[PDB]
Amino acid sequence: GPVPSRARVYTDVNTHRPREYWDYESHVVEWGNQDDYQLVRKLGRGKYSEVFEAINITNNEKVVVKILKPVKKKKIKREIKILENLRGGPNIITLADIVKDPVSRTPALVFEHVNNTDFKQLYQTLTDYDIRFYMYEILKALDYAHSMGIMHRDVKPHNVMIDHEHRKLRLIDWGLAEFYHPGQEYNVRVASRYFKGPELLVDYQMYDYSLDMWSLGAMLASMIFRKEPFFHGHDNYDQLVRIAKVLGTEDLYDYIDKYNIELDPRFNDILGRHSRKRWERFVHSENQHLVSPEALDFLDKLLRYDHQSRLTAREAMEHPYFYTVVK
Repeated sequence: GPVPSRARVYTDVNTHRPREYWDYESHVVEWGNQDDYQLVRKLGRGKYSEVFEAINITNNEKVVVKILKPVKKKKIKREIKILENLRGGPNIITLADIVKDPVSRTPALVFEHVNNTDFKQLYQTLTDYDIRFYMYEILKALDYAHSMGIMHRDVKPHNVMIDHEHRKLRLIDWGLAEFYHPGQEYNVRVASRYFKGPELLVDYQMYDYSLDMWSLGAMLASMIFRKEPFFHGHDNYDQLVRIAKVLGTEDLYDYIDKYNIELDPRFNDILGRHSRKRWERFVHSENQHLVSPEALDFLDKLLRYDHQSRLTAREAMEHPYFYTVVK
C-alpha cells in the first residue's frame, strides 16, 4: 500500500492537548443573542452557507454573518471549534459570536468585518513590495494555525480578505480546516481545483500542513506572473497535467514512487512526458516588475510535488524574498 507520511513540524502537537481541544464533536456551542444583529445585504452563498453583511445594533459595528447550511453536520462544530481555538492569533479572522438564526434554525457565525477589494481587481494593482508584504501577513496566519495543530485546506484568494487602505489582512473560511493527527487519513476532496496540491490530485490521503504551502505557492505564482490561475485545469485530472507541464513528469513519478502511490490509470493517455521548466519561462514584459531572483527561488521552494520537501510556513518567513519588507 501507500508509504506513510508525517508532518516534519508541529507533528505531535494535538497528542499533548486535552482531548477537548481537538475532539470537536463533544464541544458545547455557546450561544449569543440573535436580536443583536440586523442583516443588511446578502454577499454570497457558498457551498455550505449564505453570507451576509450585517450590523451589530448594540455597538453599531459592521459584522459578517454566515448562516450555516451543511449536510455534513459535523462541519458545524469543527469550524466553530477551530475558530475558537485560533481566535486572537495573527491575521486569523475573529469569530465574534454564534447565534441561532430563527428562519434557518441553524447556527449563524458572526465574524469581524473586513473591508475587502475583489482580488481580481485588487491583484492587478499590487506592487512587488505589496505582494511581499501581504504574503508575509498570510504566512503569519498559516504558521499560527499549523503551530496550533490545524491545517486550513482551502487557501485561495477568495479566502484572504484584504483592507488595502489599512494594509490589514485576514485569513477566513475555516470550514474545510482540520486537526492534524500523525498517521490520519484525510479526505482528498478539499480545496478549490486551481489550488489543490499534488497529494490531493494523486489521491494521497496522509497529508499535512504542507498542503497549505502548495496552495500559497499557487497563489504566489498567479500574482508574480499575472496569470490567473497559474495552473488552469479543466477538471482535477487535467489539473495534474497542467502542473506536470511546469514541474515535469520525472519528478512527478519520483514523488509517487517515493510514496508507493500509483496514478489513476486514466493518466496513461493524458499525462505525456514533460520536462521541468525554468521559471523564467513565465516572465515577460508585463510581469517583469514583480519578478526577482528571490521571488523565483521562494516560489520554487513552495511548488514541490513532495509535500515533505516544501518550505514550512516558518521556513518561508526566513526567505530572502522578505528581507525588503519592513518589520
